[PDB]
Amino acid sequence: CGRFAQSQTREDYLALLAEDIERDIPYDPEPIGRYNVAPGTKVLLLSERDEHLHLDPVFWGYAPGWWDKPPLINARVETAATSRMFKPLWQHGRAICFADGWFEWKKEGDKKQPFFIYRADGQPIFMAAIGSTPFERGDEAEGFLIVTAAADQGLVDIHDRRPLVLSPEAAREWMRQEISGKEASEIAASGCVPANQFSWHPVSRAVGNVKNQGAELIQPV
DNA sequence: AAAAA
Repeated sequence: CGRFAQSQTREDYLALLAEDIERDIPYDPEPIGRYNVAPGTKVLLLSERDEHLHLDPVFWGYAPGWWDKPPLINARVETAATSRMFKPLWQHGRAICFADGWFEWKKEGDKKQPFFIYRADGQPIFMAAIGSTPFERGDEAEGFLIVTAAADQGLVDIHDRRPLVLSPEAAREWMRQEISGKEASEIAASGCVPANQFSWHPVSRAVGNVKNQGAELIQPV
């Protein structure tokens, strides 16, 4: 899940999670309009602080000063709560990245075919994220990562990993500051949306190039 | 201290 789509209005996503009284997010009717969201860009990221939901543009990627590699973009759910690197983000930096769906490339010989993956019921997805707070500082090295899970049932046909997607109710509980890291692991386990709830279809190979941003990139070929 | 083109 190193690319996804985040194209609808803020309200299209937020309406499933919280009413205005729970937000500290200015109203904006403009569609976010991103059909091809890539690592290293800032991405609108949802989190909870001061008992309200906030939406900040956060660097997709995580590379601390002692990190000598390209920034990581994913954290494995099997070990993130335990990892020396990720445990602090699991404790303090939980967030939600909402999206329309995500892209994965199925390797077929030496060729790669992209797929777009989305909820069969038409709802947006709420991907579990962890990252470096305070999110609102706009850091360009220590941002957020998307938590991954082992691909299950049908998704294994495309790729061996998938984003950890939470139900709207679990997404809300995941973001709460007053729940512990062990509570968050319970929420991740019980709130995970199973693979049977997703559909997918091949898309244009044009999505490979981050310059391309058209609505057609999520349409079937 | 780990996991897209």
